[PDB]
Order: sequence, then structure tokens, then C-alpha cells
Amino acid sequence: SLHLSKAKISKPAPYWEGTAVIDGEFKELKLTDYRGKYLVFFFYPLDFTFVCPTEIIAFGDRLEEFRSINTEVVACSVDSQFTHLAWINTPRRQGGLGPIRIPLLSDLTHQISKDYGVYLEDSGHTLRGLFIIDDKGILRQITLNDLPVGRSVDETLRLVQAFQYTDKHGEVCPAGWKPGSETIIPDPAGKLKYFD
Amino acid sequence: SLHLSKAKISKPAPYWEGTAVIDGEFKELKLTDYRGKYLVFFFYPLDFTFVCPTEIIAFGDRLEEFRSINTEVVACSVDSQFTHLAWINTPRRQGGLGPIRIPLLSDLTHQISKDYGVYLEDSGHTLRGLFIIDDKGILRQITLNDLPVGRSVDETLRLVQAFQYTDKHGEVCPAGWKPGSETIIPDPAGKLKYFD
Amino acid sequence: HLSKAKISKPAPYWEGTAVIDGEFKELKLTDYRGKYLVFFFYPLDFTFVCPTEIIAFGDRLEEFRSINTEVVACSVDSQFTHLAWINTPRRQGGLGPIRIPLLSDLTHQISKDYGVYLEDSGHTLRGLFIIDDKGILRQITLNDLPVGRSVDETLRLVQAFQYTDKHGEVCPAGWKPGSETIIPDPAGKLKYFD
Amino acid sequence: LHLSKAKISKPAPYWEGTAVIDGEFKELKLTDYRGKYLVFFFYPLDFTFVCPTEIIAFGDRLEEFRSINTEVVACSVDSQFTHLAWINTPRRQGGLGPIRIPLLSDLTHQISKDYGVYLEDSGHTLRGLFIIDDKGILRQITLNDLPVGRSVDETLRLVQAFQYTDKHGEVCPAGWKPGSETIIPDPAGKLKYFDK
Amino acid sequence: HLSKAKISKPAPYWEGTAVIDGEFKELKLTDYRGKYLVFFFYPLDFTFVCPTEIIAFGDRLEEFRSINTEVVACSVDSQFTHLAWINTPRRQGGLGPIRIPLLSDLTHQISKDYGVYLEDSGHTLRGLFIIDDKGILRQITLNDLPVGRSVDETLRLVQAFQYTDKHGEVCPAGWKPGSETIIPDPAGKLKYFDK
Amino acid sequence: HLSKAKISKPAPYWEGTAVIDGEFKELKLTDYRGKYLVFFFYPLDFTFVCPTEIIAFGDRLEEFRSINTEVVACSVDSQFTHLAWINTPRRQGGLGPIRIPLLSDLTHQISKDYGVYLEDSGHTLRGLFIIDDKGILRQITLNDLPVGRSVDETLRLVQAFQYTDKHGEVCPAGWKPGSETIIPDPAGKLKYFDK
Amino acid sequence: HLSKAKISKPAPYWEGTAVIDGEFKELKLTDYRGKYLVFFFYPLDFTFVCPTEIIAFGDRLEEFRSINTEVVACSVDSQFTHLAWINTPRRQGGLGPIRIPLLSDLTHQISKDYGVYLEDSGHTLRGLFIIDDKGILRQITLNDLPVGRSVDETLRLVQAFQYTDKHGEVCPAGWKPGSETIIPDPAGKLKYFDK
Amino acid sequence: HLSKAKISKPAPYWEGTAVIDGEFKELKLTDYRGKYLVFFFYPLDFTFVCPTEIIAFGDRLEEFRSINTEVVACSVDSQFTHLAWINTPRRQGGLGPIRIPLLSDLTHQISKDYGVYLEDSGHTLRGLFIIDDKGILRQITLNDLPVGRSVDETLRLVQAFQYTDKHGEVCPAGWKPGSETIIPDPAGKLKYFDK
Amino acid sequence: HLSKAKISKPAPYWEGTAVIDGEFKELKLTDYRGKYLVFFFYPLDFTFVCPTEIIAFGDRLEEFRSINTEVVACSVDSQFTHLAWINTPRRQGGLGPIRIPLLSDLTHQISKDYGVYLEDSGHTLRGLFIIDDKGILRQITLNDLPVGRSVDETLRLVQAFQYTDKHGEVCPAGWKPGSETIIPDPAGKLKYFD
Amino acid sequence: LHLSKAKISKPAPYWEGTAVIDGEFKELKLTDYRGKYLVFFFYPLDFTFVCPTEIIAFGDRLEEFRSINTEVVACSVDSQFTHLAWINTPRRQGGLGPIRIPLLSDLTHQISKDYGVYLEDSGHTLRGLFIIDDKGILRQITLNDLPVGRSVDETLRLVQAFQYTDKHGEVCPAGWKPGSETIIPDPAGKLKYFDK
Repeated sequence: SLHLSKAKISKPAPYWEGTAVIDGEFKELKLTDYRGKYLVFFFYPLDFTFVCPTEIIAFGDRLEEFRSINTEVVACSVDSQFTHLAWINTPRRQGGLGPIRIPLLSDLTHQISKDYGVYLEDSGHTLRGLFIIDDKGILRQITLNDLPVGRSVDETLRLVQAFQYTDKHGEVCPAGWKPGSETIIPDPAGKLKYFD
Repeated sequence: SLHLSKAKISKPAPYWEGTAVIDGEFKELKLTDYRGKYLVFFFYPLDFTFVCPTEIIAFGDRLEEFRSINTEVVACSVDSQFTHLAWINTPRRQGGLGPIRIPLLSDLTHQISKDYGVYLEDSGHTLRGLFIIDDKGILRQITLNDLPVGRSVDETLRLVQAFQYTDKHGEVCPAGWKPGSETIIPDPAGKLKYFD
Repeated sequence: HLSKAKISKPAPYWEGTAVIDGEFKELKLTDYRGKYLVFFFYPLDFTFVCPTEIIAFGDRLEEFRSINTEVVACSVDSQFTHLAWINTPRRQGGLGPIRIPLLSDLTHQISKDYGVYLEDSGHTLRGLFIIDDKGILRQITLNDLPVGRSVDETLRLVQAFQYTDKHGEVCPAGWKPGSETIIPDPAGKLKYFD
Repeated sequence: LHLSKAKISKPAPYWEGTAVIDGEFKELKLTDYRGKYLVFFFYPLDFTFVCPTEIIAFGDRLEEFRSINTEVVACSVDSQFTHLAWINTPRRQGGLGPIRIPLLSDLTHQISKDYGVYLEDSGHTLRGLFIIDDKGILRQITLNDLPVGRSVDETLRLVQAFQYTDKHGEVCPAGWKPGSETIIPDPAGKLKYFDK
Repeated sequence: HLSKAKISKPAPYWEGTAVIDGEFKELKLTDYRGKYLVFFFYPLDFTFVCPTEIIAFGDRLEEFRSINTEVVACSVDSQFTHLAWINTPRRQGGLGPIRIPLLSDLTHQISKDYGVYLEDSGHTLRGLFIIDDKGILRQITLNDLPVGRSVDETLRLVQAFQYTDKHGEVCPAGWKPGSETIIPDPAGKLKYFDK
Repeated sequence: HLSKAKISKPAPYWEGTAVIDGEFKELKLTDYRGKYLVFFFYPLDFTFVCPTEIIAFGDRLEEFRSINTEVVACSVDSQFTHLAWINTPRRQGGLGPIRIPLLSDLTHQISKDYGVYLEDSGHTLRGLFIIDDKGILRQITLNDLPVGRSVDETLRLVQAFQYTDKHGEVCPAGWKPGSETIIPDPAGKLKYFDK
Repeated sequence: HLSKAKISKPAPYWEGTAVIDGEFKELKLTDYRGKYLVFFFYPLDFTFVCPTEIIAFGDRLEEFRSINTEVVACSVDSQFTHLAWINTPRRQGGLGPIRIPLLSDLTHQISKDYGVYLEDSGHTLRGLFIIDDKGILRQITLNDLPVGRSVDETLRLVQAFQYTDKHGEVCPAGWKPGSETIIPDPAGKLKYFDK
Repeated sequence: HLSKAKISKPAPYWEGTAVIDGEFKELKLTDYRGKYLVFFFYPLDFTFVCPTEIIAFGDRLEEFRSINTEVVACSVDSQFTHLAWINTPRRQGGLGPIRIPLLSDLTHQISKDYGVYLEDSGHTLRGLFIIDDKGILRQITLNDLPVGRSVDETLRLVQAFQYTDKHGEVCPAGWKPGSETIIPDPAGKLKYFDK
Repeated sequence: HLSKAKISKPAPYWEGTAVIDGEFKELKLTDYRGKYLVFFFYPLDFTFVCPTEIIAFGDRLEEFRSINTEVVACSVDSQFTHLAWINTPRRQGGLGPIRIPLLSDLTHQISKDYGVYLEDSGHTLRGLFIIDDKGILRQITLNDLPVGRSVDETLRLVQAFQYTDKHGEVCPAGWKPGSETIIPDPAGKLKYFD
Repeated sequence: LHLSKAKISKPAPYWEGTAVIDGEFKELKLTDYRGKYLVFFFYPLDFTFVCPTEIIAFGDRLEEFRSINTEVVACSVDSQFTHLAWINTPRRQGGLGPIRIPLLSDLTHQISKDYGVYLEDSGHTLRGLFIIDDKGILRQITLNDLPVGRSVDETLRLVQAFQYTDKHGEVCPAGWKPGSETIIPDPAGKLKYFDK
């Protein structure tokens, strides 16, 4: 036994489609609906659990920071749309989500999880996997966390900003780059402007 | 064609061994040398390039922040040990590394890169892949960046700290957790202490 | 169409996490040896026909228990979702507290072994299995999604299998306790048919 | 492993053969029944025990099916010549006497095997009943071990229920009979049923 | 076209439920070791040529038993149909009481092993097998559906094989008890041909 | 055991050199279309039971011809051997003149196709085949080596197949021309059985 | 073209029934160990070139026996055919009495092993094999059907193999007993060639 | 053991470089259509029996050419070694000038196609093939290493095949021009055997 | 051991990035049609025998160019490492500026096609290939790691192949321009041997 | 594709056969040469052109190899009988005359094929030369197309070089001959050679 997935960095993100809960309603959603925008596509283990609601809420409460840089966010677990909706209709105080502006996509058949290489065969759900997909549908970044440890909205934002910067300019982003940081001309002569 | 690797989160990190440059000298190095400590094991594309030296230097200048939490750092590219050494002997001003305290591991056969799933078959080198491996040799975290965008030492530190926290305590780390942040008892009754 | 479930052969082994009296417990088919088991799958928590079936069996559990029969319900939902559904009031389509274990089949292994998994939907249809005290599968009832099962019919079948286990005689169409039975012999059958 | 071509919500597997209908041999085809519901049932063996009671039970209540546009066909592995002899045997001798339900012959066993009801060790079927709708789709499968007969009441209840759900945008609760409350399968609409 | 039945090899083993004297009994081929056996298949219970053949052998069973030979009939019908047929009077195409076991081959395994199963019809053709006291298949006769077998011919063949088992001579065309036989030797044969 | 001969299917095609009226001729199964054919194998020229069978049929050939039926015999021997055997007087176990073609199956292909070839012996058993005017195999009779076939039984079978080809009725056990037949119908059959 | 016969390897084992002095005997290749054997196939009994070859060798057998060499002939015909052919006078193309065994290869296995079997004809070509006292195949001669072999050439070959088995020298083209031979050495050979 | 060479089929095609009249020339089997060809392999240049055989055929080539037959010799040696051997005087085991083409089979393809290659030794045995004017293989003679072939026997065989090509009669054992032949007919044969 | 490189067959096609006059350029085997090519692999940049061989050929390039022959060196190193090595002074084991292209084989495809890739080491041995103006492979020289090649021997071979391409005659052992040649004919060869 | 068993730095493929040695046939084995260096070379064909010049070139300079503990063996597909005739042919006739180098025969072609020098279209070898060390390891492979002979000088230079590097911890630069400067294969030690 060894690890298989369709997700490859610099190649089109694996196509997905299914039912999502969007503003309390069931809707058809597909990867290609986001063509033209960056997409932060992330999986979480299970509705009605622990680290999961904090990550959905963390992104959800900061959604405008993504939308103002032309970036959408979609969360996905193996739960049904009916469980997603019941979880949204559970108050935050009870480990619920409350109203949420991020689509919750359902992957009940597990095909989307397997395609993205985040499915845990022994558990029947996913680990914490996040995928940054560009406006052309190309996969740029993959972040996979073991179960006990949540993700960072700050780090996700920095990555989206850096990919959009390098999309638009001839230069590349050094370690720890934030908007306004110095960049490098990827040329053996050009690079010296940065290194001096 | 689809994506293969031996690296699986919650399973032992794929074994590796080879020649590294360690304090200007060639030495035998192997994954199991780090048993007993956390390891941040990361690949970078190519010696004498652009984003690569900034990431090695960023980690290298902050190495004591890793060592004080019982964590080592190893960098790896497909370059030979001789190229690594020549790069270390190149002043930072010329895009060189200068003296460095992080081992530079050589993966000339590409077997280590393929095992870790970071090898780019069309390019002959790796993308930017970072792996956090615990003191028991188990893989906890995988971060893969497309070429133009460097990694973050801050985010790597936060992850190491969070994994070590959840190793030691019964609780799990919510989104954006830093030392001193609130955590959750992964219990449907216990969790309410956090959510209230 | 493939399955391990075959009438008159041992029921396919299963094990997993169930919610039992509000708590997570490991549950196994072998825990039921010595008793009859009604083991049924329903599609999805927080749906429509499913709560009515679970509630129907739960509220009538004593009619099974007084004839040495237990009842277990299973869906592909997680134990965390099972528990949330139980903590949801009946008038909201929830289960309320419930005396029947809710087995979780997240990996879909159990559903596939039993032949009830719908590949294109990601959940089960309405599949019910009657398993005897020796662990042998006696009865399979599979319903399409829109139509619920009958506790009365399920009880009748359990009683009939128990009657025929105990007695040398067999059970005619519609048999209920107190109805005529047949000696399965070419000469003996005549006492029934005359 | 158990193989079968019968799958709920797919076309019932096609069959054709010789049946005894009103004392005569006739070619009978599953497609003869398009436009009507069909109760299609297998019984182990002619000149046995539970089998005649099930055939007579359905036969004597046949107008109850015919008034809801539903036909009934019985099948065993016996030849048509044996079916005809069994019919010509008085009910008091465990014969059928005259009957209005066709007795389909499956001498080659291909029909039994297609329906997943054939017993390889025994050479005849178990007690398998199949409810097929007017569009030829399989809706319901009931398999009994040998000792225990089926119920006409229950078969009637199921036919009625499938026909109700075909016509209405509502679904049938546990134990539903004509005149019982039904549910709207929507997370908001469902409450009309549950609030009670 | 395949079967396990080969002349001069052990007849393929069989076992199943037969109706014997109105009762269900387990019957096996090895129950006949030490006797010749005429083992024959017929298409279907409650048909036409089949009852005449079963009755013809049954009514003449002593002609077999007095030469240490038994007769068993087999079809794909169940033992319950066999018994019903037996309980049907001859005038109605029934068998009446019968002294020959009626073997049931519901699973079709025996028929296929004997190479007599018709895949398109779900029953056997008219196949008859003569098996010696050591269990070796000596003779195979297979008829299409419309034409019954001959008890006289079957008797002739059993008698011929028993004669050749016992003596060193072989049986000419049309041989009956009392007929001339041949010494199977290029010199010895001349005693027969020079007449 | 493998063969292409199956009852109710076209008899397997054969062609080869036969000795006919002391001459070598090409003969084909399809030469016989439009008439019944009795096609039978015998083990070996210059042996024992084999000549008696060829002579038995040959001496009674007009009984076949007068019911539109031909007879062809076949062994694995060459046509040169067949002709020598015909040219050997009956009293030395020879055939003498004969009116039945002796087909040669030197390559063994015909014997194998008919499932009568004995791999350990290099020759056939005694296999007889009745083939109708349409080329359909109707009857198969296989004898172990020591026991010869019967001309009477062969005639009876051919007459019975021709009767059932021509009429709606089927032939009971032991049927001969003039015997009662059965209407193969649950109602019609009662004419025969009601006794 | 497939065969097990290879020069300088053990001749392929054979066994079968042969006619020897008018009797059927089991004969085996290994019966001939310790002597040379001329083993030859001929197409068919009761034919044309075949009897002349058998007679040619048979009439000159003492020339073989006196160099410790036996002769065995084989065709696909049966032993019964072989005996009839021996019992047919030479003037009718028969063999008459003969002192060479006639081996029967009825199953065709021996012919196939020797690569002489003609699949389209069902019999062999004219293949002759010279096998030494150790069972090693030394010589292979295959003729198409129309042309017979030579007893003189066969003797010459056997004498030459026996000479080279016994001496250090090899036999030139056309060598007969008494002819010059060659020392198979770059230096030694010059004794022969220096002319 | 495998080869493409089969009697009564087209001889396997070959082509390569031969030494002809001291020169290198491309030679192909089809260059001989319209003539008989004696095509023979010998183990190795600069050996022992081989020069005697090549010289024996060469010195007698007119005996072939006057019956419309050509002779070609072949070994696995290169054409350069063939020419060196030719330029070696006979007294030294050389060939001297020769009128027969010496074909080179360095790749071994021709030898393997003809079934004469010895895998353990890297050269051929002594294999001779007679091919008719239509290109059909008529005769195969294979000798173990120590024993040469006969020009006289080869001539006899070519003459016999040409005789049987031309006339309807076949050649008895030891046939030479002038000898009695046989009409291949069971009646016609009697004109030969009755003498 | 597998390779696509076969003497007297077209040299295996290659293409990749080379450093040529300090810049990255796409280079292809087909760019050399019309000329002889000396195409050689060396193990690794910043090593020991390798710079001496590259420098030996570079400093003597005119001896190849004046006979219509070009020279290309290849290792598994990146073009970025090739360029750094060129920007390293000779006295430090660097190449200094160089007039011979340095082809990069990072993917190892070219090395494998040429049969010179060492699986356990991740780089090539010392493999040199002489390819004629029609793109046909004429000569293969493979050295174990510790021993460098000879520009004098390589030049001799190029000259000999060019001589025999032009003339009907062949080149004896040790042949240099001006040495005796042989007519490859059994009669003609005698003018040489007498 | 080109197949061969000959690999540099692995044991030279074993061979054995009949050779002509001092006018006589003798069994010769690769392992006869253990303890000594071996120059093992193939030539196309006896009684040809370049081949005799190479054999004589090596033969006349054989003491130059013998004084450095190195033996020479030549091989072609010709038989031993042809080798012997060629030897017994005067040099003036393109013969070899007497020679001190064994001529190994490879009639079956197995040796040529094992060494990857056999030409399938032609049935003989190209000009392949192999330098095998005293431990039986293959060090050097030189393959020439047919028209062009090999050099004894160069073969000598290579033998000397491999023997020098076997004994010393230094390696041989391009064009090395006895008495030439060598390099210490260490990044520090190398400078002693390069600083010049």
C-alpha cells in the first residue's frame, strides 16, 4: 500500500461537483464555478466535532479579506448536506456553526476526498487538507495537517497574496514575503539587485 | 498518469539517507538520526537560484528557536554535495548561502524526492515541499508550494509548537492556535468548556 | 451487484462505533449471539422517512426484547452526527433519546458487505436483516428510498422464524402466532390441507 | 460471494419463459407488464408445503391487486408440465386447484440466478418476492428463508406506498397505510409532519 | 460438447435423493458395486415418451434382476414431483407404483457430468448408460426427444457384456444368448469365420 | 471427454477417401443430404467383431435403401488396407465384396470430431450415429470393444425418427412400425394412456 | 516443423506392438541397446515403394547382423494389418515371410516424435534413422514419397559410424571399408591430404 | 528441435555472400529456380571431412550440371575465410580453386532456418538438402560430424526425383537409371510385383 | 545494461538547456548536423578530473573546429550550477570562461539514453561519443571515474573517421594523418601488407 | 535497444572458450587472468584488414604490457581452426605470422553478445576493447566502428592510469601519463593541484 491522489501542483486542480449548503439552501456546486477567481478549497474531518468548527468560523468571519482580493473559500467534509444544514442550525455555543457565508460542500461518496488525496481509509473521513487554486483552475499550494492541529487564516491569506503577486509580476517571493516585502528577479544577473 | 508518493500523514515518514554538508564537511545523514526530536525536513528546487537561498537563510538564522523546542531542520535538493559546498562557500551578496548551520542534504539519484512526492518529472528537481516529522518518526504535516512562492518560518514554528502541545495534552488546537491560546477537549460534553 | 449477505449462511461480521445511551461504544455482531437480531440500515441522519423508522422500532423495543430479539440501526453517518440527531427533539425531525444502538458506518465497509450501499449517492437504501441466535441470516428486506418498513411485519417474521426453529413444522402465507402450521412431509402435509 | 442482476431503482432484469395461464402453455415476458405494477415472486417447489399457501393467498386476493393496477406472477424451477399437473391436483391434496396467477417455469435456472434467488446446493429458489413498477423499475426485494411464508397484506401495503410516492411529492413513514400521514422531504417542509 | 462419462473408465460418481418405494432415500452410484446397472435419464415428469420408458423397464425389472442387474431412472425434476407422478394413475400419464428408483437431479450436476443436459431446454435428452459390476462404463445410448429406447436392446447389451466379461470370446453383430462368438486372435478367429 | 457430435445439432462435417465398389472415391457427409444416414465406426480392419458388423449391415442394406437410408462405415485404417480387406475372402475373416462404403480416417480427425477415438489405442470404439436428411444428429450409440451392434435396433430407430419427422406424434419405448404413438400434449396424450 | 529427434542426442524412446516371426510382441527402442539400429518408417501397408524397401533390407539382413546391427521398420498401420500384409504373397505386392520386425504406430506418437508424420496425410514420409549401441541418433535420411532408400548407402553409413566410434580417425566423402581416413588434427590431417 | 525445412514444401528462402570464382557475390535461393539444387552445409573451413566433401562434389560437378542440377556449399565461416581456404593448396587441407559457390552464413540465420545449427558448438552438422526446379524440398540427409556424405548416393536421389517428376511411376528401393519402377495403383502395381 | 546508443546507427536525439557564452540556450543534437560532434558526459560540477577534461577540450577547441568538428560537454548538474562553475576561477577548480557548451541533464533522460547514467550514484561516468556529420554514432569511449580522457586520442579518432568517410581505404592500428592505409579488398589489401 | 552484460565498475562478464596459444588449442577462461590486468579485445574477422594490424601492434609491444603486469587477449567469432590458419599465413599476405597473444574463438557468439559488441546484421563484432583489472572488474570500454583501428599508446596510458589510481588516493587529469600531476579528490586537497 502507497499514497495515490489526482492533486498535482502546477496542474489543473481535480474537477469536483456535488451538493453544498449555501445560505441555508442546498445548491449544485462545482470547481469550475470559481474559474476566474482564486479558490481556497479545504477539507475538514467531521461535522459536530472540535477543531473543525473553529476553522470554518475563522475563515467565515474573515471572508471579506478573501473577497477583496478576488478569492473565494469552500469547505468540504464527507458529511451529508442534511448534517451540514443541521450543524449550521446549531448555535455556536453548542459547538455549532451558526449562520455561515462559506459553502459547505458534501462528499458523501468520498470521491472528492480520494481525488484530492485527503481521505483516511481507516477512519472514513478526511484529514485537514487545504488547497489553493488559481483563477485559471491550476493548483498552486497544498497544506495537509494531521487531525489535532488547525490551520491559519493569516498564512492562507499570505499565500494567496504571494501567488497573485507572482502571477502579475516577473519576480518571485522570498521566504516570509508579505505585501510590500522585497522580491527577486529570477535571473542569475537580475537576482543581484535583491541580494546586495 | 497520476500522483504517487510514500509520504502519508500519521504514518512513519519515508526513510531517507545520503550525503549532507554539515559545517562545511561531507557527512552520512539519515532520517533516523533525528529519532527523539521533531524534524522540519524541507526540499528546495536548486542551488544557485532565487527563492531557495532566502528560505535556507530564514530557517538558518532562526535555528535556535527550533532547537529550544527540541526541533531540528534539514534542507534537501537534487544538487550534489559538491554544489551544496560551493554554494555555502559563495558570499550571501552573490546569492550564495555563506556559512550555514542547517545540514544540506543531497538527493542526486532523486529517490528521496520521489519517495516524498515532491519530484517534478519534467524539470528534474523538486518543488517547495516541507514536512514536519515528530520525535517518533511519524509524519504530522505536509506543506507543498509551487515554485514562485517561499515558505514561512513563523508558520512552521506555530505548527511544531501545536503538534508538541497536542502530543503532551489531551486537547486539540483550534484554527490559528499559538502558545497560550485556548484549546478544546475532543469530547461532545468536554468541548462545551471551549465553545461557551 | 455484489454482497456477502446470503440467506441461510452466517451473517457478515461487522464491528464499529455505536451511540448507546448517549455514549460511544464499540459494538460487534458477535455481541448478539444467543439472541435474534433485527439489523437495519437507513439512508441518512436528519432526513425524513428514517427518523420515523428508528422511532417506530425504538418505541416498540419491548415487543422484540420479550421474544429474545434485539434491534440495531446503522447509517453511513458519524457517531458525532448520530449523537447530535439524538440530542435533537422529535418535533424537529430529531430522534430524541433512544433505546436502540445507532451504529456508524463511515468507511462504508459494513454497508458494502451487506449489499445495501448506493455507489452514486454515498449512503444506503432501506435494508433490513433478520439474523437468528446462531448468527445465521434468515431474512432480507430491501426498500427503495421513498417507502418505510413495518415493525408489525418484522415482528411477524421474527416470531415465525422462532416458531419454525422450535417446531418440526413450517409457516404458511400470513402466519401469525396461533395460525395453522404445516408438517413438511408428503403424507404429513395432508393434516393441514384437509 | 452473492451475485445477482436485481438492483433496486434500476430496471428489473428481463425475463421470458413458458407460463401456465388459465390451464394453457403461453410465452410470458417481463415487458408484457409495462404500464402496470408487478408483484413477481419465486417459490421453491411444486408439490411442497408453504408454496401452495402463498400462491393461493395471492390468488384469492388478486382483485385487491387488480383494482390498484397491479399484476402477480409466480415462478419456480419446475417445468410447465409439473405446474399444470399441480394446478390439476385438488387443493385438499396440497394441490393448487384452478388459479388466476400465471405459473412461470424456470427450468434452466437463468431467471432465478438473474434475480439472485437460486440456491446452488439445493437446485431451486428461496422465497424471493420483487415489486416492479409500471416503468419496469425494481422498487422492493423481500427474501425469506424456506420455513417462513410471505404476507399478502404487507405486499399490498408496499405496492400502495410505492404508487403513492410515485404520484405525490411526499414520502411514506414507517408502517404507512392508505390515509396515514406522509412527510414532505425538505428540511423546512418536514416540520409539518414532525410538529405533532 | 463435454462430459465426464467415458467408455472403459469408471462411470462418474453420483449421489442424490431418489424416490424408492414411495419414500425419499439417499442413493449413490457406489450402492450398485457388485451389480450391473442400467442408469438412464429421461427429460421430464408428467410428459409423454418418458412414462412409457420408465414403465417398460419397471414392469420388466425381473429380467434385469435375475441377471444381477439393477435399473435407476433420473430426471431434473424434484423428488416431490417424482412422488406426485408416481401417485398419478397410468391412464392419466402417471407412473403408478413403480419398483425402480427415481433419482432427482434438481441441481443439474449429474446430467452435466453424464453429458446429457440440454442447456437451452433445462432438462436432459434420453440418455442410457450401462455400468458394470466394477463400476466401469461399458455403453452409452443417447436418443433425441421424440424416440424412446428399447428394453429388449438394453437386455441384449447387458447380456453381451456379462458374456464377454466371463469368457475370452467377443460378441458379433446381433449376438444373443446361444449365438456364435469369436476368439479375438488372428488364428483363433478362423474357427468362427470358417462356418 | 471432448467431441463436436451433439444430438439435435448438425452432425460434424467429414470428408475423406472411401472404398466404394472396389474403387477409391472422395466421399463427404454432405453427399448424403436428403436421406437418413447410418454412420458407424469400427475399430480395425482384419479383426473380429468389426467384419460381422459390416457384413450384417451390408447383407441387409436393401432394408435401409427401401426406407431412403444409406449406410457408411469408417475406421482409422487406410483405403489401401480397406481394399485389401475387401479382397480377402469372408472365410479368412475378410469382408469379401461389400456394398457399403468403407471410409478411411487415417488422420484421426473424423474419429476425434465424433468423440469415438481412443487416444491410448490409436483407433475408435464402436460408435454409431444416426443422421437425418437435413444433416442433424439424431442418435448416438457407443459400445465398448467386446460387443457388437444390432441391425434390428438400428432399423427400428431410423423408422421411428422418420415417423416422428413426418407425424405430430412421438414414439413410446419399444415402438416398431404399427405400434401406438402419443400426441405430445397434456390433453392429447390421454388418447394413448387411457387404458 | 517440430520433432524430438536430434543428431548426437539420445534417439527418442519408443515402444509398441510389432509383428515378429508372425507373432505380436512388445518391442522397445531400449531392446536394441548394445547394437546399432537402423530404424525406418515407411508410409503404408499394401502400397508400392514400401514393400520393396522392407524386402530389400530383409533379403540382406545378414549383412547387418554380421556387423552387429539390427533393422526395425514402422508405419502407422495396425499390427493386424502388418500380419495380413506379411500373409499376402510377394507377387500381389505383399511382403511374404520377413525377418524384420514391423512396428505399429497406430497412435502416431512415434512418427511425431521422429518428425516424419504427415499431418495432412495421416501417415509418414520415408524417414530412416541410424542409432548407435548407446542409443544416440547418428544419422537422419528423409525422402519424399516417390523415391525409395538404399540398402548399400545405409550399410556404408553404419560401417562408417562404427569405424569412427572405434578409431581416432574420421571418414572422408564416399568412404567405404578399406578407404583412407583422416586424423582430425591440424598437423595429423596432413598425412591424409599430402598428395 | 525446430526448423523451417519441410519435405514437399518450398525450401526456406536464403540469401547471402558466396565466394564464386574467387569473387564475392550475392547469392539467393531463387537464383536456382528452373534447376535442381543440392544445397549442403559443412561444419567448418580448414577442418577434415569437410574439404573432402566439397572437393568430391566440385570435381564431379558436371555429373550434376548435365542433369540440370547445381551444387552450393555453406558453412558459418565468413567469405574471407572461404576465400583464404580456396587459396590454400589441397595437400595442406585447403580446397584449391573450386567451381562450387561457398556460401557464408556468419549470422547463423540460414543454418537455423534449415535446422542444422549446433547451439553448443557454433557451427552446423553435415546436412544436405535436395531442392527441385520448382523450389520444393524433396530430400534431407543429416550426418553426425565424423562421417561424410556420398556423391554417388546424392546423384542417385537427384536422378530418382527427376525420374518421378517426369513419369507417373515411383522408384523402388535402390533404384538407378534403367531399373524397374512401379505404377502407384492397387491394380497397376501388379505389373511390377508379378516379376 | 540498456542504452539507445549504437555504433553505426543515428545517435540518440537529445535537447536541453546549455550554458553557451554565459547564457542559457536551448541546444539540440540536430543543431550539429553538417559537422562532426564530440559529445561527452562528465560526472559532476565542482569536482576533480572533470574540470581538467572540460578545460583540455576548451583550450584546444580550434583543433576540432579547423576540421569541422564541435564539442559539447554534459553533466546531470543544473544550468545554474554550470554557470556558477564557469564563474569560478580555474585556480579554485572552476572552469573560468569557456567556449564549449555545457549541457544540463537534470532529468537524467539524456544520460540514460546514452547508457552512461550510474543508478546508485545519481550522475554519469566518463562517457565520450563521436558522432559524424550525418548524425551517425561512430565511437564510444567509457572510462571509470578515477581516469580522465585524452584530447589527442579523441582528435586522432575524429581525423581517422573523416579520412575513411572520404576515401575508399581503412585505418590501421595507431593511424595518424600521413600514415599508411588499407584497401579493404582481398587482392587490394596486398599493397599495404607487402 | 542495446543490451550487454558489460558494466564499468562491475565484474567483467565471465567467458571461456578455445584459444590458439603458441600454435595449439587450449581452453581459456577469464578467471585465468585474476591477479593481473587484462586488455581484452574483439576484432571483426580473420583474413581481413585493420584486424591483423591491431593484433600485430599489440603483439609486437607485448613486453610493454607484461612489464606492467598486464596480459592481452584478442577474440573474434572465427573458429580456432581459422585462427590457426591465419597465424600460419605470412604477414606479407595479411596473415598474422607467429604471435604471442592468444586468439580466442567465439563461434557461438555468446561472448560477443555478453560484451555488447556483436553486430546482428553482420554476424561478427565491431572493434571493442575492454580493460579489466586484477580483481576482475571492468574499468574501461572502447568501441570503434569498423573503419578505424585502436591505439596501443592510448591503451597503455589507460592501463597505467587505472593502476596508478588503484594504488594512490589521487585521480588522473585529462591526458595524464606517468610523471604527470594528479589531483587529491577532496574540495580542500584539490587546490594543491589547481593553484597553478
